[PDB]
Parts: sequence; structure tokens; C-alpha cells
Amino acid sequence: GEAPNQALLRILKETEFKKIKVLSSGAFGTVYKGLWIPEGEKVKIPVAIKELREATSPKANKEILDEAYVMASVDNPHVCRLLGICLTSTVQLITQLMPFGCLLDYVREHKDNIGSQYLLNWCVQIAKGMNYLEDRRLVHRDLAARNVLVKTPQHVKITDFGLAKLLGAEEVPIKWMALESILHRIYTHQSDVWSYGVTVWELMTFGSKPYDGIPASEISSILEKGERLPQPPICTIDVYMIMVKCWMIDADSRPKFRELIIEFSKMARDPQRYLVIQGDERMHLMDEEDMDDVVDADEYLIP
Ligand SMILES: COc1cc2ncnc(Nc3ccc(F)c(Cl)c3)c2cc1OCCCN1CCOCC1
Repeated sequence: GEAPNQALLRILKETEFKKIKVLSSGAFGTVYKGLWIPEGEKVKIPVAIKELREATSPKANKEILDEAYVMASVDNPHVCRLLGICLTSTVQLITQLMPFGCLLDYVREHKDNIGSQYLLNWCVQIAKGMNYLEDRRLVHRDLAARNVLVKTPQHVKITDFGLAKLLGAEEVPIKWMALESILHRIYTHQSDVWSYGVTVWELMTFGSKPYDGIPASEISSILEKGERLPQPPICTIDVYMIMVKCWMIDADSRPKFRELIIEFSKMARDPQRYLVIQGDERMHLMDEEDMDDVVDADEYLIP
């Protein structure tokens, strides 16, 4: 049936780490850069720390603990795992630092150094991330370039679980949503696939905004006439096709993340055959204190 989720949730002392600089405020809370010393181990760990709005109403603490629950429950080279939490007064989520920031921001800002190799690779890595989540019977409900972060240029991870679900239970980025989603609040993994397609489109179009201008209450309408996003100017038919396959109405006609890994993977073997980028093959894509004992979190594991 369903297995016992034996994830260990780590409680971190507020003494165990320094904050170091803001990364993102406004929205629904701060996120800081920071260092972490898992006391009694003598190792520094660059981290990020999502702290909830200082206005620590009970209506919110629920939502951030939900994240924590999920983030604590995953483990994949392409899925941001929770390092631990911290109980001050507002709950602090402590995850591994994704220094290069979110993928959207990245491709927008490096438009000119992004080769097919990179684009095609992130496609693989996200399909990988997402496939895992499928295995762990999870629905994300917010796959989006803004929600994929960057460890290195050749390492992206899926993040932001503020919206996740086990598939079939009960508990708005409209322009990223499957149809059954907008008209019926239905959410399969195959709806996540649609956002995948959209996320690919974001990347292939160097961070363009899907359905730009076009007001949202109208998306249900357009989509229902059978209209989708345009081939990005760099996309061979083969890439563009695979995007369009995620946008089929009948959702089992969408492809599965597992096949998505395979095709893209195939393609990332001969990248210039599949994306046509100007001067492609000529492209190629942070401290203080000690740093002697600095280790990245992916190399920090307790049983
Ligand atoms: C250095 O860049 C980041 C690394 C990150 N590393 C790990 N996690 C991040 N966010 C995050 C996401 C979910 C979580 F539960 C937690 Cl604890 C943290 C990170 C967010 C980061 O920045 C997010 C991008 C902020 N932009 C900056 C410009 O204004 C709009 C939003």
C-alpha cells in the first residue's frame, strides 16, 4: 500500500549558524544567505534560510511546515532537500544554498552564454527531478522556471513545495496550468507534465513570459480553442513537438516524465541537431571568513 515515511527531521539551534545577507524579501517572507555549523562537527555549510513573515499568524505557520514536511521527505540530486528547521518564533526553513539563484533569473541574465548543451541538460535534470517526485507519489503544482534553482550551471534542482500534494487527496499560477486544473481543480502528475512543457518553453525562450500581456481569466478560453505557445525561434520541430505533446487535452496522451528523460537525454547527445543557437559551440558558463572547512551540503549526510 503506502510505506512509512521515515525521513529524519532535524531541529537546529539558533546558535548553530550565522545569517549573512538578504536574498529575497517582500512576497510571503525573507530568504537569507547563511552559514551553518552543525555544532560538534566542525564543518561549515553554505545554506539558505526561508523565514516566514515576521507577522507570525497561525494561518501561515501551517503552510511553511507543510513545505518542511515535503522538503524533509525527498532525496534526489535534482530536488532541494531540507537540512533542518529552527524554532525561534517564526519557523526557519534551512536548506542548501543554491548560489547561482533561480533558473529563470539565470537564463534571462545570461542569454548569451547559454548553449544547447546547457538548455538540453536542464531539461533532462528537471525531468529527472520530477520523475522522482512521481515515484514518491507527489504532485508539485508549480513547476516553473522561477522554481528551479541552480547549484552550478550544470546542476539544477527543483524546489518550492508550498503547493505540493499526495496524488488524489484534498486540501494561482494560471499560465502554467493544465486544463483539468483551471476548469476542474484536477491534478495528476500528468498535469505537472503540462507545467514541465511550459517550463521548457520559458527556458527555450530565454526567460520569456508565457502568454505575455494576455490577461489570465482568458487563458481557459484561448487554451480551449486549441491554441498553445509558439515554437521558440531556437527550437527544431523535434523539441517543439515534445513541448506540444504536454499540452494535449487527454492527459494520458501527455508523455510521462520517464520518457521525457529519455527523449531529452537522447537529444542532449547531439545538442546542435535540436536547438539552433547563434555561435553556440563558442560558449561556456561567493566567500569571506575561513572556507577551509566549508563543504557543500550534497556531501553532508547523516544516516
Ligand atoms: C542565491 O539565490 C538563491 C539561492 C537559494 N538557495 C536555496 N534555496 C533558496 N530558496 C528557497 C526556496 C524554498 C525554501 F524552502 C528555502 Cl528554505 C529556500 C534560494 C533562493 C535564492 O534566491 C531566489 C531568487 C530571488 N529573486 C531575486 C530578485 O527578486 C525576485 C526573486
